[PDB]
Amino acid sequence: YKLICYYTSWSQYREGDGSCFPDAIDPFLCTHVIYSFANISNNEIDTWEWNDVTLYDTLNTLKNRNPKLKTLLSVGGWNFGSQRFSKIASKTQSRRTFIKSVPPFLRTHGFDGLDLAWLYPGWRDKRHLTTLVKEMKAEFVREAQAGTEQLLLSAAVPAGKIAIDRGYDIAQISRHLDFISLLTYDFHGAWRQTVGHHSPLFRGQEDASSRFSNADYAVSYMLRLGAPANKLVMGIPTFGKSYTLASSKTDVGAPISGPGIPGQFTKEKGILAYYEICDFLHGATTHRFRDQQVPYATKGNQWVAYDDQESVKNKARYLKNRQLAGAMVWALDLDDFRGTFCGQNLAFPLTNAIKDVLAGV
Ligand SMILES: *[C@@H]1O[C@H](CO)[C@@H](O)[C@H](O)[C@H]1NC(C)=O
Repeated sequence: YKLICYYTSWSQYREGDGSCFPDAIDPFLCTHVIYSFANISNNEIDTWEWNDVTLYDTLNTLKNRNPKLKTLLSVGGWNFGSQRFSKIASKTQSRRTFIKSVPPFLRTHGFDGLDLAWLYPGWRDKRHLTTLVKEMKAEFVREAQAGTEQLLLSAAVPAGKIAIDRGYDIAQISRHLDFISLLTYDFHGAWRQTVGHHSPLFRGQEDASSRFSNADYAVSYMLRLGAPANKLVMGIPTFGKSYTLASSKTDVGAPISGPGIPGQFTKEKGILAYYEICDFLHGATTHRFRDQQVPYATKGNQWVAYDDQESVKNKARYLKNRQLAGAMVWALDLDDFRGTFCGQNLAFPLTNAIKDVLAGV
């Protein structure tokens, strides 16, 4: 099994216990650690944070302890406009400039591969993503001639049917990618005007236009489009999503006024880290969606959809039953990486829960 774990470069800026540098990572936890995100400047891959060169080195020194650990660098992400990637991918010259820049930058910085995180291609971009993936792979195949183990190529793909169909030729790109991380944790958000879970495994039995808004629908869909099970990796979040309730109602369909209040450490409305959620659960009311197989909690006017040890184990069992390639975690810095917040004295409780299932059976 693969256990693909993202680390985000902006987590370093969080206050006090929220600050996470790559030497916080247990080297034997994940099989692959992906640093998010690189820029594209001068149509070449490049650093984003001022100190990225140092943080790359800190990450890549984990391989002193575990020489089998694979690292990748993710290019793109949501602070990179889709329209920027489009411009690069859609022209022969800029695409070649970009492609050629990748392997030397990866080798300089000690990475084993590239993750493409174009978030997200429009309908005019589908064919250009295909070309990008094929040509990038062929550049990696050429570069392996020089004697170092071929660089890996992955991509992060959204899990909504509409986004998939719009932007991705799954049958084609799956040929050239080493794995696809399916982002099975964005099925609900505050644009909905009601509470709801963003990472359910299955449909809620109560309401149903969108039988597509769940992990199982998306996994099935990808396999049906021709993504091989042995290249497909299912996304599992360590964060939760928060909402401000508009009324005293908390159950299916409860109305909301907006996203939840920022977390003390992550400081972004509508999201909480797992460590923040463990604190949140003191004084909260806990509920599980029985059919969706995920939990939610509420206190005051706040309502949080999240994943816990049980729900992530349940997802790991699912993907193993489907003979997928493994799990992807978004993100290490959003798990209880200190291990001091969730009553367990155990660093990375969610990631470790997953790992233990995958290793078993
Ligand atoms: C990313 O690259 C673009 C294009 O050169 C540049 O305008 C921008 O400043 C870069 N962002 C960062 C954070 O380096």
